[PDB]
Amino acid sequence: YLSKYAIDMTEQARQGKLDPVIGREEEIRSTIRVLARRIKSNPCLIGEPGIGKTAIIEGVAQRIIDDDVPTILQGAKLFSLDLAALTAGAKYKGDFEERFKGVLKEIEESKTLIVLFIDEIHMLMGNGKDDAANILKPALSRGQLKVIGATTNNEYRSIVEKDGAFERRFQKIEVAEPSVRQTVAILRGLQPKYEIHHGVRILDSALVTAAQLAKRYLPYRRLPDSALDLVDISCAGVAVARDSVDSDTISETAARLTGIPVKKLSESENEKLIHMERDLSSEVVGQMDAIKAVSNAVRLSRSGLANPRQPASFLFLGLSGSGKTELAKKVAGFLFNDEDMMIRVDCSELSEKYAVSKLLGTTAGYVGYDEGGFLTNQLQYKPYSVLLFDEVEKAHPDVLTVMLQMLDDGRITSGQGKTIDCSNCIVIMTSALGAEFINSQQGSKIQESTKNLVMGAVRQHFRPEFLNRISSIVIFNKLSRKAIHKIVDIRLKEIEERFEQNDKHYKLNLTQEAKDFLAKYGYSDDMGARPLNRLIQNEILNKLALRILKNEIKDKETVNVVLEAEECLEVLPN
Amino acid sequence: ALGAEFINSQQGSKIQESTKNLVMGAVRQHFRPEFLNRISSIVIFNKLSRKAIHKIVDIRLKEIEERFEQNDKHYKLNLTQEAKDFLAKYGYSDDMGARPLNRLIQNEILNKLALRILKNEIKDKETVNVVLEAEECLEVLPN
Amino acid sequence: ALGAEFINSQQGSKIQESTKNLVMGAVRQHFRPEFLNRISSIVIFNKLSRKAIHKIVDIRLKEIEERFEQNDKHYKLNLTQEAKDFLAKYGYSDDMGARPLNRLIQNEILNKLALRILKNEIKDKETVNVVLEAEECLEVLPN
Ligand SMILES: Nc1ncnc2c1ncn2[C@@H]1O[C@H](COP(=O)(O)OP(=O)(O)OP(O)(O)=S)[C@@H](O)[C@H]1O
Ligand SMILES: Nc1ncnc2c1ncn2[C@@H]1O[C@H](COP(=O)(O)OP(=O)(O)OP(O)(O)=S)[C@@H](O)[C@H]1O
Repeated sequence: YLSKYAIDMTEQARQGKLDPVIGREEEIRSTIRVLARRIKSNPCLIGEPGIGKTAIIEGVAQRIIDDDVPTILQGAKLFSLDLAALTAGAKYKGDFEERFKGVLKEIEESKTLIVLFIDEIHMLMGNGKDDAANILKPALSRGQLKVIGATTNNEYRSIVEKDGAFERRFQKIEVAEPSVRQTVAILRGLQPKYEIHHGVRILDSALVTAAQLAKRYLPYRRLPDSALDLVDISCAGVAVARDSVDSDTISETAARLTGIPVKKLSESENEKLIHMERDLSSEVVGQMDAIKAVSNAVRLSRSGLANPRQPASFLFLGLSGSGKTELAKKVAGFLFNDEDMMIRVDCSELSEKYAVSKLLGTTAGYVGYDEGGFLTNQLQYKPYSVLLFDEVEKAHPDVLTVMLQMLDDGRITSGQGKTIDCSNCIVIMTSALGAEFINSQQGSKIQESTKNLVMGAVRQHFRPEFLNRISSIVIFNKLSRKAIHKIVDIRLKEIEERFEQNDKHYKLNLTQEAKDFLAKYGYSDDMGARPLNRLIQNEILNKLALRILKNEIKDKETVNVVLEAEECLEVLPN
Repeated sequence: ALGAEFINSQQGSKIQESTKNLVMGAVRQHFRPEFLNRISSIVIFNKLSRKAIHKIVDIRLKEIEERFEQNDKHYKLNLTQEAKDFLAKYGYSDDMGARPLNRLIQNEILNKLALRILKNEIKDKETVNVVLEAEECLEVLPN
Repeated sequence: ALGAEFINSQQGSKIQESTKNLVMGAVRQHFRPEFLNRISSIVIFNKLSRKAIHKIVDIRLKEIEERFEQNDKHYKLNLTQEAKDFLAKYGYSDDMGARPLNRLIQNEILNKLALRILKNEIKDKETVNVVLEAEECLEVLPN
């Protein structure tokens, strides 16, 4: 067997239709340290899939065919003849190894000094630890020549990396995530031929952009692949458009994944974090301090002093006035524009300081399921979520402490091991029980004595590391009387859009006197604070239904109409 | 080699005591007792040594001496202690066998020959000049 | 033979009805009684001490080469007592014993021999004589 599943290349390097992309040369030089390397003749290279681990090996050939490098190994076999020949040898069983053995003689004793390479070590050895690919490999490898595979790390690879045939054999030397600046030098070097065969012409600055931005925000698809897409994405519009710019190639992409790039293309970071801050003021008023308290490590977030792995967040004081938990996540969204952030864990099951039920729960060693599948998964999902807490934590101090780990420091104690990060994750434990002392309010604001003390009563309540680090504060005077009121127009403008504003432009009117009557009643002293939404909607939504029933009128309206006496009964006519 | 991993753990290049019997243990696998009576004996391929092989390797040229050049022109082969040692500690195997370096040994030969067929002064008596990827070497010839 | 033959006894060929019993269940564990009832006879193997193996010697001495085409080398060997013992030293491996042991006892003694053939002084004659690592005894008798 000769050329069939093989990658005949060095020629395609020697004739050179290959397009050089020159990455990190070191591990190659490291790899070059193979040529006569013996004891363990080779390392490996472990990336995630998309990184050109072999494009390296391709670039290696560029390091090779171009010669003027060590000719200690000079004559060449680089070519990977596996493919699927594993099962794809013939019409029946047993020839897989033949399929390589049919390779063996047409690969017989080496004139050409160059070891070749097959893909993964798990493309190597077929399934792994199977006869496929001549499971035992001194005799050729210590023998005519060698080969190389490569993959991503641990488990499947680790198993055969412990002993098997690699007991004597290769290490792994792993290029990084494609780094910062070169990536345009990459990209711009990618430019000329790739961009020359892509379309039109081009200029720098945009090239910088998604580079940053794929690097940004884009752990999945971190690789230029998207730019490489953006590349084709680029010509996509215009070359078409010309058949009959601004990084706005990136825009619709950044529209695609973000939902608008004006979300992604957007407040840059830091001033704009502060602009974010003032836009969160724009969001919700109430204690500016609360805002400002929340504003604190905003700047410290992502900027770092000791680590970004610092958790930066604004420890919550459990209560719900307006933005409260909600906007706290909304801002947390309004950080990343992503509302979704993190869920809540019911701490009910968490009652003790231990259970099989924990945010980790199981270790994944033995039968069961993952408890707290969130950060199990939520990071598998997503970086930089909100968090989840309770005014009485019924949670296990275990994890709380195991998160006091992640609490004080940044990296969290991954139960299964893999603090994939704490980078942008900045969130604040939400607890307070002092409601009856929280009940201490007069006027629009509270002077602090109580707020020291139940604080104190809590300050020592659950032990200090909790209450030790992580400054910022959350304060509740609630709404005094009106100020919340503006929420209505929100509440209003929560309406029309949700489906289509088109449905009803009718936009009505709120007759503050009602909104008073609405609010004054409608939401408790304590809270009672949701329903008027859930409510006033209705009797109105009746008219909605109603005026949608027999249907004489269509307009954009202003309602502003109202009369136990507890009901003056708003309504609205045609 | 079913037993050889007993000396994988470096054990008894000279076996004594019960190792052979522990060695004889894995025997029973492939074996059967009818097979027993009809079996003469049991004999190793040993672990050798440079103490052995450092001389053995020598033979390997006296081995290969007249291969290519039949009667044409012989050589001299000054080596001394480096060009005694070098290529042995270069290419021997403590795991594969006598196998590996042989083919290697073939290599450096013809390379110098490649040199010397590139050259052809180097008429009959030939000595060897060797000094210190891996395996830093020199291994040259005057001419 | 599967059973408390495992213990055998530690006593002697009598062992005991115990083991003899121990087997019966150990028989009747898995097996089929009327089929077991198909057994005509209860037979067993015992502990043979010296005298047996002592004789097994006496047996083997002649015993092997006997049939051989030309024993015309007229092989008497010897004992006194001594010669019996040297293997009877090792004479019985509790596990394996003679048939394995003799197999080499066969060999080694036999191994000793084409020597005297090669020792090219005695040709057609025999006696054995020996004296005693602890090895030497081992045949080799001059003309
Ligand atoms: N300068 C460079 N040096 C080395 N490789 C590069 C360079 N620029 C781009 N590449 C890689 O070249 C690859 C060509 O496509 P493929 O290698 O098939 O995809 P790949 O997944 O990157 O390769 P793997 O999986 O890492 S071996 C791209 O995926 C890039 O990751
Ligand atoms: N402007 C606002 N005024 C009052 N409540 C608001 C406002 N914006 C959001 N919310 C509330 O944000 C809540 C989510 O955060 P939480 O702090 O858990 O509230 P809560 O603890 O359920 O008690 P509430 O919200 O005061 S009834 C929702 O229940 C909404 O009532």
